[PDB]
Amino acid sequence: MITIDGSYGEGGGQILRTSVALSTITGEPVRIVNIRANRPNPGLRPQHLHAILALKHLANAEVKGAHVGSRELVFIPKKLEAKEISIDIGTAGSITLVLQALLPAMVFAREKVKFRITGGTDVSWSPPVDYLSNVTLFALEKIGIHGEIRVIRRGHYPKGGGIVEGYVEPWNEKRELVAKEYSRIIKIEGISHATNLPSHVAERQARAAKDELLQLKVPIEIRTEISRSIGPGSGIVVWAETDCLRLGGDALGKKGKPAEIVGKEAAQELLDQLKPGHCVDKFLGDQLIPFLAFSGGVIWVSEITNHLKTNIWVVESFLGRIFDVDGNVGEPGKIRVIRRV
Repeated sequence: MITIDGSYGEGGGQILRTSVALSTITGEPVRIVNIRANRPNPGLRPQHLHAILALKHLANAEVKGAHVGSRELVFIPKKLEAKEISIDIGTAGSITLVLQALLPAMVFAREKVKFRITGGTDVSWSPPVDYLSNVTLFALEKIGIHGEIRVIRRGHYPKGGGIVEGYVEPWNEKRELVAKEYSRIIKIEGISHATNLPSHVAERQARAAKDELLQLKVPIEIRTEISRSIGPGSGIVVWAETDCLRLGGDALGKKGKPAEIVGKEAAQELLDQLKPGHCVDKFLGDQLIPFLAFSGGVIWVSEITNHLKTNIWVVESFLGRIFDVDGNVGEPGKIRVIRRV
């Protein structure tokens, strides 16, 4: 069967998540070894098990080695069938990382797939959920995918308490994405949230981000959201709407980090993403990879990330050579789908 080396490259959870997703899509069983080698705490942790179990449910799969601390996993899918998914990730485990994996699988079911996921909506080392709703879905629509991703309640580190609900439709009509350079920025929009914290936190984040983006000379509208959950947290995402795709930048609130810095950092990230003039930002760059194998097309990315390289590695391990890549990790890049499947 297809065997994936979990120590390849960046060697973390990404290779694990994408591999099971591809197994689920292709129907080909997969063995993953050396799980999370490049980490202080190697092996399967509870967060990874929730993702694995969700996909197992979707694919009626047999699974072996799916235990906390395990370094090796075998996943044998059966037919993919639209089921209602409920996932309670522990504490502030990232909803968006689970969702990034689930999305490409779910759109290959024959009927609408609804989901509810609890955990962290806005945690470090992953995209904020508002990025998925407003940037990722916007891009997926271009290739024929339709869905919703809604924040019912925010969850931050460490307490969690987040609730996300949504659905995707079956990907029946696939079309290619051709997204090289953008021509112009049309407008900036964003969402600045504060949870169990004073409303001035959301305001000051939004104001600082806006100030930092005035230089682009386009309208800027950053909505504020003040909400309730089981712990304090804040964050902001801003996105540039271009003639092609949206590019995004984000930052998370942190105890002892003033709200102005958080807002400025999100703006600076967006500015960094926009700099090369390429259509696809660094986050969307990895997220698109599993879909592009099936839609076809070409994307130019502001920055090639390890996750993008990891995703290509996995998809090609399942499907043969698919992608031509021009550029090194950390540089702007060009990704062409040579052969659509």
